[PDB]
Amino acid sequence: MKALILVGGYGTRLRPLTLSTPKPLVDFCNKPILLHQVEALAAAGVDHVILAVSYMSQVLEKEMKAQEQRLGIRISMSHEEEPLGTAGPLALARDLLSETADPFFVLNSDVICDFPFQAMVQFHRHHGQEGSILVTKVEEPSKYGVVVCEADTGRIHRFVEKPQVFVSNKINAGMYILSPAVLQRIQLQPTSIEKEVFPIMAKEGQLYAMELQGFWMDIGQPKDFLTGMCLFLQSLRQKQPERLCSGPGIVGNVLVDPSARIGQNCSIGPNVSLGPGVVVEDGVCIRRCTVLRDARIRSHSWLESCIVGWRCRVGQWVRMENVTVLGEDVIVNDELYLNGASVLPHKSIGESVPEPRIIM
Amino acid sequence: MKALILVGGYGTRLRPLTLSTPKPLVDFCNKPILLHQVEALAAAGVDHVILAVSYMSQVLEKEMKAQEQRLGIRISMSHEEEPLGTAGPLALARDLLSETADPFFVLNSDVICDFPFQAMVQFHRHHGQEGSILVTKVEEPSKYGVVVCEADTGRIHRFVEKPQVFVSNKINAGMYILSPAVLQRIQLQPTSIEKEVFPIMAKEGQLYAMELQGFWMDIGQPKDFLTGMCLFLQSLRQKQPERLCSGPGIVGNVLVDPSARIGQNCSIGPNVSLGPGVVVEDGVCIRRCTVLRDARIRSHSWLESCIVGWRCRVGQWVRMENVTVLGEDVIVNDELYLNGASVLPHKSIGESVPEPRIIM
Ligand SMILES: Nc1nc2c(ncn2[C@@H]2O[C@H](COP(=O)(O)OP(=O)(O)OP(=O)(O)O)[C@@H](O)[C@H]2O)c(=O)[nH]1
Ligand SMILES: Nc1nc2c(ncn2[C@@H]2O[C@H](COP(=O)(O)OP(=O)(O)OP(=O)(O)O)[C@@H](O)[C@H]2O)c(=O)[nH]1
Repeated sequence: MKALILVGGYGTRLRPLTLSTPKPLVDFCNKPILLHQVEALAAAGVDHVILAVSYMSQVLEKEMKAQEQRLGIRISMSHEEEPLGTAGPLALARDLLSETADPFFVLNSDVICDFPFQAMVQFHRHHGQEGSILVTKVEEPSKYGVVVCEADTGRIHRFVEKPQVFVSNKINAGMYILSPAVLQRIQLQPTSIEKEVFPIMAKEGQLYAMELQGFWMDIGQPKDFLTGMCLFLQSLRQKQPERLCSGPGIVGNVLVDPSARIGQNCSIGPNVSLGPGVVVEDGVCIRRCTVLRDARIRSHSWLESCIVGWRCRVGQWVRMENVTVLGEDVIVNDELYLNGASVLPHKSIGESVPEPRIIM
Repeated sequence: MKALILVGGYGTRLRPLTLSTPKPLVDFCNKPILLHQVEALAAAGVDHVILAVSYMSQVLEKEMKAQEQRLGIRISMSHEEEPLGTAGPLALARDLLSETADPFFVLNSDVICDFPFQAMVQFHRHHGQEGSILVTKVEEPSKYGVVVCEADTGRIHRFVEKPQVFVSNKINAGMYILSPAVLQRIQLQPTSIEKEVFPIMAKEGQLYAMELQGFWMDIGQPKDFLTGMCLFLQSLRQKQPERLCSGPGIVGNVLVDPSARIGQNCSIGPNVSLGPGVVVEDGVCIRRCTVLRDARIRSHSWLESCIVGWRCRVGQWVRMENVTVLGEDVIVNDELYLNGASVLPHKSIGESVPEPRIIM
């Protein structure tokens, strides 16, 4: 089959990371998140995948040209000269997806999940109407689309309202299957796929809901990046324990790259993704973190629940907490305390930041 | 001579330490505040000194009758059953200071100086008046009893405890030479030596001032305690340089007891004094701190401008800054941040203290 991934949206949440590297190329547990999605639907059964790019096209082109030989399936690219919103990917590549009269996958690159291509296409061949949505049960995650649905019929009869969610407590999961009739029902005007035109399809009775099995997160925000990282690590523990690194100086679930080395007397705590070539000196407690590629953490430093970017150097006796995110190649001077700091790339922090504050 | 040290009682400023060990007995740079006074009195040529106790005379008097035979001067004691303040024990010891027609030292128990007893008494007999006090220059004279000192002789023109209008700049250094005729003047009823005795003294022209050389501080507060140990280690750098332990990984002036040990890869930063019997683990950075007797600081901690009392166990990856005083036998758990924490005796801390608070 075929698959469309919307991969050019500027990533304005998750900003100190996406100011350098695009949003799906951001390393998510020693892999870009787009590589997770295209590997899942490489092994699933769509043999030709389109991804539509409007933002930093050249390095996405770099790793996509290096990647479609590496998968075996085709990586076609819907390039544009102007951002066409959430739905314009369907309209610019309308000439390529309409050639077959079969439905297709519309994927979103911020989602991390366990993907049901299987149950997606069997459920979509069951329900007989046009549109099919994944939907996940939530408590606070409402920012998404509220869906009012019944039982197994799953025919959506009422739709999206963002706040004060008294009717549903389950929301959208950013992964749909759509037939070609909607694919040429909508303009090439810049518009959203889930605000303007999905409401028409919920009014029309085309829209169905499939409840996802568990482990859903979207990593649009860095807090949600870290929670999705912990969720991905405990769902990686059950399936294959063979990949999680073990040790006396480690705790729980950790994902260290083979390039990355850990110094002795370290207590690498639970839920830590250490990227390629990262260097941890002697006596570093790191919990709930994700250190990305080639970043150095010096000795006697404490790190909890914080994202270290690409090639950042963190000094000695540094304490980082409250989801502090460092951008690309940031230097933290010695004996400082960062609580809440979002540091834009190529900065050299000289004083301790004890409260959440963007440092640019 | 005779020497009268009014030793305070209840030690409310500098409270977490004095809740276990009285203020004359808390070790300031590895020996107690009274011990600096009485070794300088034994070097001064004072024949026997008397200290005017009112609170916790068990441990205090047992220490004085220990070192009475070590200094070689009779460390006599004025017990009180209720506190008489600052001019009451002048009148309780009326007979025990009225026996000789010789002047006597009246010393605050909390001032730490580079005392000039010879200068003070042999400045005193040059004018022979009823009282000759020590004065020092300071930047905020509204906290301390100011004087008006004239040119080349030093008659106290006026004396007010809190000026509030800015009369002048010199202040009470907390050391006096009093003549026995001022003894019988005031009564046993408790009052202040500064409000009434000295302000009627200055009306006559019997109070005098001797300008100090420098390095005056009264250690009432823990902030004044740490500023005073900074200045005392400076005086040791000027005068007796071998007393300070400097080595390879030592930064600045450090005064270590011989019984105290320090691990490798640690940085014992400037103006630090380690008391007796402490044990310092590997990977710490201790700057501007005092660590009192037998306390433990575990690995990879960062301590700055803090007081760690007797038998405390500061855990691993622990940050402490901003005049955080620990009382006797306080256990800090692993990876906690204490900014400003005054911690009551026999407490176990299990949460971070992000703002200056009292923990009880
Ligand atoms: N090619 C392209 N992709 C887009 C465009 N707008 C949104 N997308 C993609 O749509 C997917 C989901 O959109 P969003 O969740 O709103 O993410 P976003 O566009 O990065 O915006 P923010 O979350 O506000 O930072 C993301 O993978 C985006 O890359 C666009 O104009 N062109
Ligand atoms: N013997 C004795 N000396 C006292 C007593 N009260 C005050 N003093 C002395 O009076 C002088 C001024 O007192 P402070 O500077 O306030 O020190 P403190 O008595 O410890 O009291 P705080 O620091 O305010 O809690 C100091 O030298 C004390 O030593 C007392 O009740 N008995």
